[PDB]
Amino acid sequence: RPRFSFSIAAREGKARTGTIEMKRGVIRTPAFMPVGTGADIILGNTYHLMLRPGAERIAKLGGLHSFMGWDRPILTDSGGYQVKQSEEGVTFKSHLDGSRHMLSPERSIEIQHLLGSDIVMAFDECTPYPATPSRAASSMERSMRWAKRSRDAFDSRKEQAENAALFGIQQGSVFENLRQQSADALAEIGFDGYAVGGLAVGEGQDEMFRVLDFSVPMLPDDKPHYLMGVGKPDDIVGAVERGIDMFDCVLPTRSGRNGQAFTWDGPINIRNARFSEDLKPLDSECHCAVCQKWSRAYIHHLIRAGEILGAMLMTEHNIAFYQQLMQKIRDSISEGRFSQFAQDFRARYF
Amino acid sequence: RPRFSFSIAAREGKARTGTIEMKRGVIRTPAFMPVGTGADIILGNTYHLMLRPGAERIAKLGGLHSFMGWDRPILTDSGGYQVKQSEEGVTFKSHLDGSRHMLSPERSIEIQHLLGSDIVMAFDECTPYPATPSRAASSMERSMRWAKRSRDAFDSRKEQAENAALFGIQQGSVFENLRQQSADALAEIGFDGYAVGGLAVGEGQDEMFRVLDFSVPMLPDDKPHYLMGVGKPDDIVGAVERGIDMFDCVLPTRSGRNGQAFTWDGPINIRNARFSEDLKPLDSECHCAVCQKWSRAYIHHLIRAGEILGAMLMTEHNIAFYQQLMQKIRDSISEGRFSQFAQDFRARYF
Ligand SMILES: [Zn+2]
Ligand SMILES: [Zn+2]
Repeated sequence: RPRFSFSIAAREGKARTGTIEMKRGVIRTPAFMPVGTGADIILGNTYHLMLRPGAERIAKLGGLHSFMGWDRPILTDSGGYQVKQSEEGVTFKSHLDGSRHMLSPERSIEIQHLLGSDIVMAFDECTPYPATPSRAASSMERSMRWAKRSRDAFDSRKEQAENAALFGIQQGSVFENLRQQSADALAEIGFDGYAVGGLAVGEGQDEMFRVLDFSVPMLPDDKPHYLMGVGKPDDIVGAVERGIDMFDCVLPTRSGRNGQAFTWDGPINIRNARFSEDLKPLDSECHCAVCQKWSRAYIHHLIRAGEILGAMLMTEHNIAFYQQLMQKIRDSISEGRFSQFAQDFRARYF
Repeated sequence: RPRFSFSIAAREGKARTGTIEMKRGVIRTPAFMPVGTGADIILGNTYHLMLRPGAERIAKLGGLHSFMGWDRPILTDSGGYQVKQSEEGVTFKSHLDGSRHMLSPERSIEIQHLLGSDIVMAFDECTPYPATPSRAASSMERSMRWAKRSRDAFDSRKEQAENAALFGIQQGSVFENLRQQSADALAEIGFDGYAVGGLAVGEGQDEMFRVLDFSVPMLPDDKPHYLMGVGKPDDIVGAVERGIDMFDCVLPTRSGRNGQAFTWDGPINIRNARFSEDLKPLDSECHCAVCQKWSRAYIHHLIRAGEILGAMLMTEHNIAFYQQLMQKIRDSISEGRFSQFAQDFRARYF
C-alpha cells in the first residue's frame, strides 16, 4: 500500500466518507480512534509513554506495535497537550520519579519516531478557553512556527518521512480570522492531514459547532480533517455533518470504568437500582459480545459487587458502541441518507 | 445424562482420575472449580448472593445459570463458612443495608435451591484452628446433626432431589478419631460426594497433608472427595496424591488482582521492575490467550499504568494456568506417570 492515500468515496452536504490507505492498513472514515488499551487505528499517549516506560525503552522493546501487539496503524499525539516554557519548547520534571523532561517540535517528533507511530501530530501550544483575541493570536502564531519545525524534523528522519504521515493542527480559539490565518499557514507548509485543535475545552456544543461551521471549510478539502478530543456520540454526528473525518475521545473508556454505558437511547448509569432486574442486554441493537451474552441486571451486579469483569464488559460495550456508530455513519453517508440518520439518531438518543 | 454418576477411569497410588456426569454436563476429575466470575463447573458464593441481589431475586431472574449465562454445572457453598448462634442455626444482619438474615441447614438448602445449584453443600459449623479436642468434638457433632437436617431438607424438595446432588462435609479438626467419627456419620446418612472440611485455616501444608493422609481413606472410595478452600498449585498436587478429586480456591482471582501470576517456574510478581523489559509471555508453556499475544513487559506496564486490562489479562492467565495444571494431572494419572509429574512439577516450581 502507499505511505498515505486519502480517498473520498461519497458525500452528503459537508459530510464525507472514504478511506485512508497506509502501509499497515486501511482506515475507513469517518473514524473513531480508541485509546491504545472494529477499530482501524488506535491512539498512543506520547506524554504517558514518555514517562513510562520511556520512548527509548519502547524502541528497545521493538516499537509500540510489537509492544502492545497491534500491527495496524497507530496515531500518537505530540505529548504537549498533556504537559518552564519558551519559544524553544517546554521542560518538565516527572511526577513518577522526578526525572527531568523536555518537549519541543523536534523532540516530540523524535519521540513519536522512537515509538514508531504511523500518524505523527505536529507539536503545538495549547490555547486555553476562554482566550482573549490577543492571547489566542500569540498562541496560534507560535503554534504555526512550531508546525514548521515539526515538518522539518519529520522530513529529516528518512524512515519516518517514507513510512509515516504528519498532521498539522489548526489553532485560533473561537475567532474566525485567526482560524483562517492558521489554516493558511498550515496549508502553506503542507501536511498529510489537518486537525482542528483547541475545541475540546469546555465551551459547549453550540459554540463548538459554530466554530466548526467556518473552520473546517478553511482546511484543504482533499485531506482528512481530525477533530481532537471529541467526543460524545452527539458531538461526533454533528461534527461529521460539518466535515470532520477523524475523532478520538477518552469518553468510552472512562465512562466504562465509572459505571456509564452508551446506548442508542442515551447513556445509562448501570449501577442504578432500576437496572437490578433488567434482563435486556446493555443495548438491544448492539451486536457486541457483551450484549450477546449478558443482561443489564448481571452487569449491574458485577459492578455493584466491585468485580473487575464488570468494568471490563462495560468498556468493551462502550468501545463497540462507538465503532458501530461510526459504521452507521459511514453507511448512511455512502447511501445518501446521513441527513436522515442524524435526525433519527437525535430523536432516540435524546 | 444421569442426575449424578461418578466414574473412576484410572488410578496411581491414592490418586484417581475419572468423571462426574450430571444433567448439565460432565466434570473431569481431579477438578478445579473457579469462582463464578476449560472449567467444567464453577462456584457460586451463597452468602454473597444471598446479600446481593438476594436468592428470591436471582430465582425471579431465572436462576443462577441464566443470570450469569453459565449453562454447565454449578456448585454452591452452604453460605455459613462466610458467616446470634444456636443449634437451630445462625442469624445475622446485612452490612449492605442492615437487613436481618437467618441461616440453617433447612434455609441454606432452600437458598441453594432458589439459586438452582447442581451441587449443593450441606450446612455445617466452621471449626477454628487451632481447636481443643473438646471444642473440635462439639463442633463436629453439631455439624453431623446439621448434615442429617441438610439431607432431609434436600430430599423434601422434589426438583432438587431429582436433578441436583448433595455433598456432606467431614469435620473433626486435626484429630483422627473425630475425623473417623465424622466420616462414619456422613456415610451412615449417605451423600453424593464427601468434602473434607476445616483444612483451609492457616495450618501449614505439612499438617494439612498429615491430616489428609488418614482422613481421605475414611471417606467412601467410590464417591468424589472435595477439598474445600484449597489451594496453591503445590497443595493441589499433594492433595491429589492423597486422594482428593475436587478443589476450589480464590487464589487465582485475588492473585490476579494483586499483581501475582502463577507459572510453572513459581508465582511471579509482575509489577516488579525486573519484568519491565521481559519479552517472554507470562508463562512459556502456557497455551492461554494472554500468553499467546502479550509479553511480561506489556502486562507489567498495564498494571503499572493502573489500566484495568492488565488485571484482566493476569486473572485470565491465572484461571487458565489452574485448568492446565488440572489437565496435566488428569493425563498423568491416566498414563501411569503422575508420580513422575509431581516430582518434576516440584523441582521446577520451587
Ligand atoms: Zn454491546
Ligand atoms: Zn497464560
